[PDB]
Amino acid sequence: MADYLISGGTSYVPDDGLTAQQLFNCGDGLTYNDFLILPGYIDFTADQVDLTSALTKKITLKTPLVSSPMDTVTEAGMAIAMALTGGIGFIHHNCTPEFQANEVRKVKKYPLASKDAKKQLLCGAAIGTHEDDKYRLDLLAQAGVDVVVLDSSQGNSIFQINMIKYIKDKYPNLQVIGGNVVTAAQAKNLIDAGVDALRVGMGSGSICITQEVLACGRPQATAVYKVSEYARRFGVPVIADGGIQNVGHIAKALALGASTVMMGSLLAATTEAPGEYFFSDGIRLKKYRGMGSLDAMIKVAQGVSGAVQDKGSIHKFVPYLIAGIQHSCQDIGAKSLTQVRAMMYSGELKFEKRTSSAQVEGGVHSLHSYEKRLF
Amino acid sequence: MADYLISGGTSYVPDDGLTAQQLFNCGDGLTYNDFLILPGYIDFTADQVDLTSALTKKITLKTPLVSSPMDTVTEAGMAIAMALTGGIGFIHHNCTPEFQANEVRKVKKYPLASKDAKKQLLCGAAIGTHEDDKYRLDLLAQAGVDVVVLDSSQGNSIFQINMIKYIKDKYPNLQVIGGNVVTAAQAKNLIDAGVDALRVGMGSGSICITQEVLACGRPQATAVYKVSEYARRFGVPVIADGGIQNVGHIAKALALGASTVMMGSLLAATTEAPGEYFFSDGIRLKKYRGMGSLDAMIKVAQGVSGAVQDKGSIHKFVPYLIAGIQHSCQDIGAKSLTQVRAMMYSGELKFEKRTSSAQVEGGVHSLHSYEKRLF
Amino acid sequence: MADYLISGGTSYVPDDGLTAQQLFNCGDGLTYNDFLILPGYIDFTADQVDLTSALTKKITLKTPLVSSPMDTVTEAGMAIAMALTGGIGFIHHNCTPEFQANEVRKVKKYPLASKDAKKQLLCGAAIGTHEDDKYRLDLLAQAGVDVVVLDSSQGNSIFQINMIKYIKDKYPNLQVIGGNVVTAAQAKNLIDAGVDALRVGMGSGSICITQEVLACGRPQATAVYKVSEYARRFGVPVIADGGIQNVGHIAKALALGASTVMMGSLLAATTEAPGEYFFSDGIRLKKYRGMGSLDAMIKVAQGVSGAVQDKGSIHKFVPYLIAGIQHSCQDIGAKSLTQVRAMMYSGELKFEKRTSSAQVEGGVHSLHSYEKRLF
Amino acid sequence: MADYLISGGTSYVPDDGLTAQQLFNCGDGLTYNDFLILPGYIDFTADQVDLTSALTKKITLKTPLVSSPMDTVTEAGMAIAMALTGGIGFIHHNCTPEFQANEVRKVKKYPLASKDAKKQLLCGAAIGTHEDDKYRLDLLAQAGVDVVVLDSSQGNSIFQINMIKYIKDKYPNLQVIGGNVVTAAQAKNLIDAGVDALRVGMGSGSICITQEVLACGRPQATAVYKVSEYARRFGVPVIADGGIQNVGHIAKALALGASTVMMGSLLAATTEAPGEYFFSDGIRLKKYRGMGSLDAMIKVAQGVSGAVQDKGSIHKFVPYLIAGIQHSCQDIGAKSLTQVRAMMYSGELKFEKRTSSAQVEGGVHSLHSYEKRLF
Ligand SMILES: NC(=O)c1ccc[n+]([C@@H]2O[C@H](COP(=O)([O-])OP(=O)(O)OC[C@H]3O[C@@H](n4cnc5c(N)ncnc54)[C@H](O)[C@@H]3O)[C@@H](O)[C@H]2O)c1
Ligand SMILES: NC(=O)c1ccc[n+]([C@@H]2O[C@H](COP(=O)([O-])OP(=O)(O)OC[C@H]3O[C@@H](n4cnc5c(N)ncnc54)[C@H](O)[C@@H]3O)[C@@H](O)[C@H]2O)c1
Ligand SMILES: NC(=O)c1ccc[n+]([C@@H]2O[C@H](COP(=O)([O-])OP(=O)(O)OC[C@H]3O[C@@H](n4cnc5c(N)ncnc54)[C@H](O)[C@@H]3O)[C@@H](O)[C@H]2O)c1
Ligand SMILES: NC(=O)c1ccc[n+]([C@@H]2O[C@H](COP(=O)([O-])OP(=O)(O)OC[C@H]3O[C@@H](n4cnc5c(N)ncnc54)[C@H](O)[C@@H]3O)[C@@H](O)[C@H]2O)c1
Ligand SMILES: O=c1[nH]cnc2c1ncn2[C@@H]1O[C@H](COP(=O)(O)O)[C@@H](O)[C@H]1O
Ligand SMILES: O=c1[nH]cnc2c1ncn2[C@@H]1O[C@H](COP(=O)(O)O)[C@@H](O)[C@H]1O
Ligand SMILES: O=c1[nH]cnc2c1ncn2[C@@H]1O[C@H](COP(=O)(O)O)[C@@H](O)[C@H]1O
Ligand SMILES: O=c1[nH]cnc2c1ncn2[C@@H]1O[C@H](COP(=O)(O)O)[C@@H](O)[C@H]1O
Repeated sequence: MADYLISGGTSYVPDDGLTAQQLFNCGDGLTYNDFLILPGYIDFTADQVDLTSALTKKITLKTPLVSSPMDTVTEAGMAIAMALTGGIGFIHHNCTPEFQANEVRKVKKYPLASKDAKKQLLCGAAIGTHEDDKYRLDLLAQAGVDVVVLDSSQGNSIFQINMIKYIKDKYPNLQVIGGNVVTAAQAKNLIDAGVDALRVGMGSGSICITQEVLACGRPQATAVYKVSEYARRFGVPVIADGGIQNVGHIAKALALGASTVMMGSLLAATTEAPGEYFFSDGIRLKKYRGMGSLDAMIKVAQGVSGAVQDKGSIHKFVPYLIAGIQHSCQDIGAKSLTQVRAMMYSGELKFEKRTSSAQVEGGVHSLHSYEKRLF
Repeated sequence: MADYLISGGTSYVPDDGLTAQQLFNCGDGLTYNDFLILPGYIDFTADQVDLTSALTKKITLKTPLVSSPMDTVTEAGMAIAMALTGGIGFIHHNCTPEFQANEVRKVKKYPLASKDAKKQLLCGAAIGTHEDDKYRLDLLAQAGVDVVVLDSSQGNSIFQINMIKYIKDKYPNLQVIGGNVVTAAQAKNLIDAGVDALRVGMGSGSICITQEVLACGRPQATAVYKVSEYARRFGVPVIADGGIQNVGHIAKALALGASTVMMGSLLAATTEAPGEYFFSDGIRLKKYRGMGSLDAMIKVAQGVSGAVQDKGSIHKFVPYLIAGIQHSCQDIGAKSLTQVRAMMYSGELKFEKRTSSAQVEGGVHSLHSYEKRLF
Repeated sequence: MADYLISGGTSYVPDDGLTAQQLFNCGDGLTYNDFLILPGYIDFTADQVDLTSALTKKITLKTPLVSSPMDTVTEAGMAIAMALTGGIGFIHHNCTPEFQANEVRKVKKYPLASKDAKKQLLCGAAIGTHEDDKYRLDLLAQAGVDVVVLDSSQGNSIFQINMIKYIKDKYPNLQVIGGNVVTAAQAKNLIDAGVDALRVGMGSGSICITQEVLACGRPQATAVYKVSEYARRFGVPVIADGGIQNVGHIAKALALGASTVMMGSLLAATTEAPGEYFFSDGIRLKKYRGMGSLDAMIKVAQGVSGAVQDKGSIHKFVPYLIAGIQHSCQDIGAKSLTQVRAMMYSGELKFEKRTSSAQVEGGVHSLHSYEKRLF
Repeated sequence: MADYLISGGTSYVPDDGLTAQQLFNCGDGLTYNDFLILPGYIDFTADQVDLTSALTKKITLKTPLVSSPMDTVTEAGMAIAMALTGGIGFIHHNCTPEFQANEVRKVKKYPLASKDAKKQLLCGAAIGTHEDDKYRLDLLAQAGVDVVVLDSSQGNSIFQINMIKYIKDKYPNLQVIGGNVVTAAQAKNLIDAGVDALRVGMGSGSICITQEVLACGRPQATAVYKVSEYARRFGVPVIADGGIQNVGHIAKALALGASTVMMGSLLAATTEAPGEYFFSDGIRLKKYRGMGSLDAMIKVAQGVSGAVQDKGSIHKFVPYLIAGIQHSCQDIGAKSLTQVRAMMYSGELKFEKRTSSAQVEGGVHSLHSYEKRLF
């Protein structure tokens, strides 16, 4: 019959909205708040959405959530909690090598939990690009680390490329994550060096002043899309880092091509985060600082020291983030994050820009007073 | 003579401004505050403007105003007042089925008043898409409801399409309104299911945080235009829902293709609205909350609970909205809302964008102090 | 009901094709063969199409056809035949003033026939812009001429403007046609001088070499549209002159805003045209030359002398042109030429460009041999 | 009064057509036949147009016409005739140095005639860029040459720049013309070398096959405009060379920014041109060949050898070219070539493109047979 012979199973489907390709080809510098994802078709419940994601070329997680390698975010307690919730944590390196190795050992000696072949909790750690980081690399490797991230603001350098090749020659079994990068040109040199994943973001962090101090960086949404589009051609996953304020930001970063999301301030002031609580203005809060702030390190500061208010425990906050990601996937019409990215690259997923008035209308407005309770 | 033979009765009419088609084809996400309607020609007084409008394919109202189905906006008293003023009200469903049926019966047992063939006040009600909403549908039908709205944030789903077909097979006399939708693709599935009208808006409500929590939605002006343009091809009217803050917003929604306008916060803190008044900061106010807030309903909140200040009675506020709609129609040069939409689709009505500086100049500015009294 | 209240009587009407405004705003130089008129809706027979048209501000004709003022096209016999068929003829001026006055007197003393208040056939004549043309103007005025055309290749000059004001001061009853012009800038000076119509075309004539000799002119379709759009603002009709090869060209010139069409070679080699027939190559033909050729007049030639083959009598050829114009109007969906121009300016009439391959496909192609017979 | 105070003496002047800047910024490669010049306003007779033009920074001619330095175009007889008519001729160099010096001396020993301070006829000559051209330069300088052209297909070279500096150091009184160039980048190096004029054109000659053989060159109209726009910034005049087939081409080259026009085939087969006449096909003709053809000079030919038909004497042909240039200036509305270029750069002069159908309509068409006589 003609109902099938004209075009097999493909209904008319009216054209409305922009594809990611034409949204990010306007040359404008877009942030997460500058656009939205148009709704699709629903034929499943939100509990049937799969959040399985690739951290690297051969490391798979149950959820796309990762903890940032900072001295006010990730130590053994945070790493254990993130591994148990189905994600992972990267331990910071501004301590001594012996201390970081002991923290990794505490994580390895401990339903959706991320584990290895030996049934131990997965753990990651950060290192620098100086010659003394090779002794630190050896201690982290003997402690049983599974994945390592080369931590830098600008990762397209001779020092990082030399470090990547040294690790690949000495430890062929270790997964190496390069970064930070914000352009396809920077991503090419690191993929050719032999990295297993990429870290994306420059100046987008809540405690980062790099864009005002050094005049270098890029808006986070366009950087994630551009780097992910290039890295997809070689099977290399992208970690979206910096600028996440709510679960809607996480859903946007994943829909633009990222495979996992790394967060700082969102996980700051939680029970498992390093440092103790203190009171001010009648409310509880905890310290949060940038690794490039003068406190954390002739010297030019690229970060600030501050505080965020109490958030509870990650064993109660991560399941809320999971439920929000699944509800966002159900609204757009995809049964998994893999399907979301597949329909994004095929042009089936649609987007729309927002003006300043559109953002004002989208947020809470025109009320005398209100309470904003998330869960 | 040549004054008529060159072009019959069509004067030169200088070309200035943009048509709705070219305003909403720029791909930008426009809100009501982002544009204006250019003035036309006046040959009648504002008292001669007709506001007759279609709620559905076969339900007509004297005015285009509707009350939102919320537990802080519409119960029997609000529905009676809106029906008497020439509009209609949709009773909320977060109560028990027996209670909602009794509230509809109060409205049915009570110059521009919206009435049926039996001369009783018109009344509407909302239902969900779960299998137990069928017993609620039966009680609402026996109570004498005239029109029913399937209440959901994203209405392009298997559950809503199944519910629409069940209602059409069982109650061929009942009018069914689908929604919420913001794209022509979503509107097509519901029009093919057999709906009688569409509800448009997603994340534009004053108490809505859906765009920030789930990253899904669309700016209200472009969504209303795009859905109305598609729904006009099948004789299906559009109800504009969310983001109405003043009578200028109502006039813009009607001029972009909507046939009726739904409002929750504009009618909140009125005498007929549910809940009692209370004092704070030396002024009177009433509670107003989103149906997706934690108070109104593992759980992800999509709304907030708050309060708005006193507004008086709708028997004095609705005639003010009517007078403002008529004055706006006289300024643009149309004798009825039907004529406004006809000249909008023909390209005769013209529009212009506003920059941020244009919005600042358009509002009250450069005064030490002032009093803004509407009526 | 909603079928009328959404938009009164205006059906959806799918958008396809370009309006004249957007076709002639591309900046490209378009000729009649570069575009087509898209078909419309038919609710009448071709015999019900009215071809009434304005020659000037107060002279109306039954058909839009006019004879060019050339010594191989228009004398008393051609003027009588065009007047009897419902059009008009302009007598050439390269003869002596006494001869042209006698030729006008023959026309004045001779169903759709174009006549004056005294029931005599309407007649027109051409003059130059030199001081001796004032004595010629007086003889033509005493002979009873009704309309006069100032014949020049470039009519935006001090000499033509002085002549127009002299005629208006001396003969307030005489109609004056200015030209030739191809731009709105040239048209403004002549409309402000006080002309009653405009003549449009420069270098588009079949016997014209002005574009190759003087590098000045414009493609005929864009020139007619641009001049007619400006002249419409003052109630001044436009005569389309030069480049007409078939009835499809006549229909295009009228649809682009012209009120009448002037033709040379199309009416050449007819029985009523001046000069006798002669044989060559076994077929009959008649001489046709440009007024700027060396034969018709230190000296720079802007025209050529040649010949075209026999065409029969105009009493048999004009009714064929009338039937073709009416069939073209029926195909596009208009009951009169006035309606055609009214729907062209309103944007309801639609157009499409043609590539070189499109013109090859549109003409007769892929045959070994054929006979092309018009009527 | 308001008629002067609103905008002093500046009338409305409707905007229609393109400026040269926006015509040549489309990126398309345009030839003289691809566009036209729109008509302006006439307040003078064609006999009042001044054709005075600058050949170099300090050599002025009565007419803008120059003879090309070819062995079938310019020798003493042609140079004397062009000097007497108000232009100049450049003697070819494919002969011996002694012969070229004797031809220059014949010209120097002989109303609008181009002369020097000593009242002798102006004369020019061509040379190459090899070391042997320095002895030739000395002989030409002693013979009394006034201006010299460095003859090459591509003049942006180290050999030509060295030759220009040698001539400026040795003969500060001699005028030096560089070329050929078609881009502003090439023009900059020669203007910085110290040239007094530029020669523009590459592959546009009637006998030139450089574009098909070497794949290098540029369309002549865009090359003349682009080189003239840049050379105007330093007071350096441009000579337009190649592609001139009629007086309309001459008017276009002058209106696009050139100060003088150099022609080959247009002056070929004239009485004063070198070589004797011969008969073929029943008509008289003379040989014309490119300097890069195998006959005129391991070897790659860039020119062809052929013949063109008889043209009469230049003493009757140059006055025809002068009359045509003056008529073209009167049609566009300028009293001199200086005014034409001034209104071209100010945006007051307007242009329009031509499609292939527009060129077909602009030329002679739809005739059985005709004769095209120019004067
Ligand atoms: N946008 C961001 O992500 C961002 C920006 C700024 C800072 N930071 C944070 O601040 C910390 C510091 O960042 P960073 O980029 O300065 O780290 P880094 O180690 O790259 O900085 C040290 C500097 O020394 C140079 N250097 C590196 N290796 C070297 C070697 N082997 N020999 C000689 N010179 C060498 C580098 O050019 C670098 O600028 C990081 O831990 C990072 O988390 C982040
Ligand atoms: N933009 C908006 O208009 C908006 C957005 C969010 C919330 N709200 C308000 O909040 C309230 C809740 O909105 P909602 O969209 O969550 O309502 P809903 O009933 O659609 O939500 C329940 C969820 O369960 C699923 N579901 C629905 N029917 C089902 C069935 N038969 N079987 C299995 N699963 C089913 C749906 O996917 C839906 O997300 C509404 O009353 C609405 O007024 C409005
Ligand atoms: N595209 C065309 O329509 C076109 C082009 C060229 C020629 N022609 C035909 O050739 C004929 C000649 O055309 P034309 O434009 O040369 O006519 P014309 O009378 O304008 O030409 C005479 C020239 O003398 C000048 N002149 C005019 N009046 C003058 C006065 N009072 N004092 C001093 N100088 C004056 C004008 O500048 C004009 O160029 C026309 O009859 C026309 O039909 C037509
Ligand atoms: N578009 C044009 O105008 C064009 C194109 C091709 C040929 N022509 C004609 O053909 C003739 C030959 O043109 P041409 O450009 O080949 O002349 P030319 O003298 O530049 O050619 C000789 C070649 O030798 C090289 N050369 C030049 N001077 C040199 C030096 N001192 N030492 C070493 N090498 C040197 C150059 O690269 C050049 O390609 C010209 O007279 C010209 O009129 C014209
Ligand atoms: O000092 C700093 N300046 C700028 N960026 C930093 C600095 N320290 C850490 N970062 C980045 O900030 C991210 C955390 O950003 P957040 O989630 O917005 O709070 C980290 O993962 C790093 O990429
Ligand atoms: O909890 C919620 N979140 C988001 N939108 C909601 C929620 N509850 C109701 N809505 C919408 O908000 C509209 C009222 O918008 P308002 O008049 O601008 O305040 C209602 O008609 C619903 O479409
Ligand atoms: O010598 C001439 N050169 C250029 N155009 C001319 C000349 N003589 C007449 N014309 C124009 O040619 C038109 C006729 O063009 P045709 O209908 O294509 O044959 C006349 O009405 C004049 O506008
Ligand atoms: O052999 C050749 N090939 C290409 N161009 C040449 C050659 N010889 C001369 N030319 C150019 O041709 C111009 C003359 O072109 P014409 O006026 O179209 O015939 C000369 O002034 C040179 O710039």
